Amino acid sequence: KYHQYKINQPEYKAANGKWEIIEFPEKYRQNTIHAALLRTGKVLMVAGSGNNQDNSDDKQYDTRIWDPVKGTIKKVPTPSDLFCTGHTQLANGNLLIAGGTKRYEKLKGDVTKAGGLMVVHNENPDKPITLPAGTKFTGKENGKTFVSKDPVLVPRAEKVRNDPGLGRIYVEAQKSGSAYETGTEDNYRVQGLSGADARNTYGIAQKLALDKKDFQGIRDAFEFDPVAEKYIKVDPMHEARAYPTLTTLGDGKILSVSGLDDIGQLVPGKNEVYDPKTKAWTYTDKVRQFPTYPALFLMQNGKIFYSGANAGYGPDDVGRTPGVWDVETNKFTKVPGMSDANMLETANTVLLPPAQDEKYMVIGGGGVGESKLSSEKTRIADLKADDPKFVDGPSLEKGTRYPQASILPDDSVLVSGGSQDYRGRGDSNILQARLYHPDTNEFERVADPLVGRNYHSGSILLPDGRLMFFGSDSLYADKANTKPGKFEQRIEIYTPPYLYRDSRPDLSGGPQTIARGGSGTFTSRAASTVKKVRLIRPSASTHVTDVDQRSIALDFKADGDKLTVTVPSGKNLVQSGWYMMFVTDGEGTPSKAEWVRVP
Repeated sequence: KYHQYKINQPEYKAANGKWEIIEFPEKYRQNTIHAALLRTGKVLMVAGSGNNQDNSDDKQYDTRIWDPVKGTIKKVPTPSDLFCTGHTQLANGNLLIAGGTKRYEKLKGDVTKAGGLMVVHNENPDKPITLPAGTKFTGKENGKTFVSKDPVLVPRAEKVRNDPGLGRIYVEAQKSGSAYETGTEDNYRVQGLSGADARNTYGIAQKLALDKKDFQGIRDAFEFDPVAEKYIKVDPMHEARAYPTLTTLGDGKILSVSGLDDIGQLVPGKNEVYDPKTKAWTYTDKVRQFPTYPALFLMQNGKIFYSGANAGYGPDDVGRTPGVWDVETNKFTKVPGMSDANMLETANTVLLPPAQDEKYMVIGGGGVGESKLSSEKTRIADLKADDPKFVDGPSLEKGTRYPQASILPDDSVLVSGGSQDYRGRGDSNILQARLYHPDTNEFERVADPLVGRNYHSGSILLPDGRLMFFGSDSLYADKANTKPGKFEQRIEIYTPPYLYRDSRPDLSGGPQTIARGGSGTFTSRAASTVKKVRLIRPSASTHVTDVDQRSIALDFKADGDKLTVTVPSGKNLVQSGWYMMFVTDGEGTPSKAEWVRVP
């Protein structure tokens, strides 16, 4: 009862804010893994199968739409397993959603021994090859050995280069324990072959560890319409992709990158572009491979920035280097200086406010695969500088995988939650929140979250300036890691310190449509007190990845109770679509947002 007094005192809330848990009625609960703020002010919450074996088996796919003002929630018919889909807002205001997974079956084997799927390649066009049970596969980089339990038939190659024959087979370590696990893709030598057979036959596997998966991508794509509140089927991708990044390019087309293919292989750099005018997909001409959910942002010069943050898969030495990517020419240029570059899996990335400055922050992360390593660091790259590089920012207390990170209308970034170890192992959720201040490069500690959030979590800024937090998919239920985890179905709302002060500036006049380079006029009785105007793109958050959120500074003029704002001219900076517009006063206190559409 004391703690509860301390955190509800007016002085405390004025310094630190306040958290609140929201539980929904049982019938509306789900494992929310993606969320996006819609222009209607409601929040799309996507579970798909919810990373739940029974729901996959049953084809039980879930979506909700939540009204944060009224507190009502409804179900939305869901046509595909969207749990590992990619998504971003289109110029038309709909959310493009693409990819996902096929039905996934539990892997059979010994739960104490590292393992998973080996894809055997056969380069011989004349003959298939059968590898009997007990065949040994040893990594060429990692040096570790796994053994097949059943025989595998590997078809002949096809002449067309020869395109290898492929055969998948479960493999497993000889002995129990984490020492025999791997964390990244490797090419595996088949023991016992010599000569043309050894030359022609090899295995490729992703991580072979103790949290064993085999997800396989799908091609299905949809536009989520926020007015109709339905997914509208569009043309499918050419490539099946589980866990792809979708990101907007300078021309308004959406680039889809990476993911796992329809047999669980990493897609080998074959990227493609959705044209919203035709509703059709086209391959890009050149290949560039990334791990899953690469953090990819459109820069002001039309190039793409890869922060290095990603959700895993693929080799430890391809697709792992932060840099600037010219999509049209395919040139990639490293941005050097990242600390703890071995701990970029499961880090967050934010394009800091204001987006004009082209400053990116990478936050936390962990070692490849199921590694115990985790990073306390922030790293910042200023892309306008003469020689752009990462430099360390302020540090968290603890090494943090999966931190949530949302831009606020006062230019702070709320950095919250995460865990010290893989999927919250060892009951390692970090119940801590901080505001990061880009102008001073400083962290300030705020009120602790009430619910732990690790893997499969996120956060969303809302139009009234509060924030919603969702998800968390712990591997174990207990600190001793003996019982299976249960997905976290509670959500939370955080009310920041700026709502526990004096009166917020008033604002009306939306929704409006304002073109790049144009102006609009709004009403605020408190116009003379406005210090900053921010156009903030709504989040679409999943797997510690959000390429949609950004906060653009608007020039403005006050004339009595009328504020006139100007949207900047650059199509790369101000991506077509809908935005929240917030006005903040001299004391750092924001209005509620009005919605603005940029054509």
